[PDB]
Order: sequence, then C-alpha cells, then structure tokens
Amino acid sequence: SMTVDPIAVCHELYNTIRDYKDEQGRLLCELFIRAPKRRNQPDYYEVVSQPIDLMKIQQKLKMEEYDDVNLLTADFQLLFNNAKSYYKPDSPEYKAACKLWDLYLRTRNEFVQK
Repeated sequence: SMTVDPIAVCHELYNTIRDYKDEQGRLLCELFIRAPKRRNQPDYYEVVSQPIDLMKIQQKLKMEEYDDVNLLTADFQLLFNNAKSYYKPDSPEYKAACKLWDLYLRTRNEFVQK
C-alpha cells in the first residue's frame, strides 16, 4: 500500500524472517540468532566491525524502535552483509543470508507497493 503503518509492517517482516522454512524444512534464521562473541572469534571480527543478530533485532522491536521500515531494512542489511563478509559462498550461512535477505525484500515490497 502507499500508506502503511511502519510499526505494523516491521513486526510482520521480523515475523517473516523468524518463521520461514525453506523447502527442506530448515528454519534458516537459526543461523542468525546470536552473533559470535567478540572475545571468542578473532577471525570473524577481522572482517566484521559492527555485529548484529536476531536477539538484538527482537529487543529493538520490543522497545518499539522500528517506526520506519528503513531502520529495520538497515539492520537486516547489516545482519546479512556481516554473515557474507566472513562466510564464503558455499557455506550454509552465506546461502541462508542471501535467501532471507531476498525474502525480506520481497515481503517488504508487497507491504509497501503502490
């Protein structure tokens, strides 16, 4: 719709990512629940400067911080870009990042289309 309620749309988009299974029945978001701890993953933090995960995004959602769809988009962009920065194209993480990002955008586009 051209006239949307961002708080509502952001809740739906989070739920989309939270609940999605691929055709193999894999709950792809499970790979993104927790980012590696800084003090336990020096290789990851050589290539990732600002970590984020679904725990953080869920907390922000609960705190009502997503009142602009662009803010949620930026957080998922970071979430998936960080994964693609460390993990290589053949990895489950990279593949799931590409798939969930594309799902995010497609779902978003249906909510905010003219």
